[PDB]
Order: sequence, then C-alpha cells, then structure tokens
Amino acid sequence: AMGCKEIEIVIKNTLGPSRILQYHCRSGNTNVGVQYLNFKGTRIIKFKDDGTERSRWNCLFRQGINMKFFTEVEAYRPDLKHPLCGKRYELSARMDAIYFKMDERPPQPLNKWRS
Repeated sequence: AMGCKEIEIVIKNTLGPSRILQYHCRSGNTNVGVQYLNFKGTRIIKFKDDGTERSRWNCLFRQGINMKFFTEVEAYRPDLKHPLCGKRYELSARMDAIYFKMDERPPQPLNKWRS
C-alpha cells in the first residue's frame, strides 16, 4: 500500500418501512456532517488516507428526537498494519442490528441501533 485509494465507507440502512437514522460520521481532522436517510440502500461517505491513526472516522447513529435511534459505529480502524486502499467498510443499520465488516461479502451484526 503505497499509492492506495481514498477509502469510502458505506453506511447502510434498512429495517424496512420508516427506518431512519442520522449518522454523524466525522473524525481525523476532517468534517462531514450529520445526516439521516430513509430505508433505501446505501449512504456512502468517502475519505482518503488522511484520517488514519490520527483520529480515524466514527459514525454515530442518532435521530432528531431523544437518543432513541442510537448507536456508535467505527467507520474506520486505526490499524495501519492492515492494508486498506482496495478496502471498504460497511456498517449497515438493518432490521436486526448494525453490521460491522470490511469485506467483499455481506457483513456481520456487531453493533446495534435503538428506537
């Protein structure tokens, strides 16, 4: 990993009708915002290898209300030991839980939203 790729993190969201969660994903000397979405598919937030071990990026799921629809997902792992570039982190806020895997195949439930 020398040239590498801007790593884009997928915040997936899908319980079904009226799934809405507002993910605040910012860290690592870089700002994005705090957006909600409807149950559609993917919501992709993108960064480059600047938000490394410095403070990486974390997406926190909340809603315009009390904490209610809440959870706390790590968009990126601050491990420079493992190669990124061709890597993608998918956390999905789905019917069951919040998923957490940087894979090529479907991820695993490792976080959980609320409501």
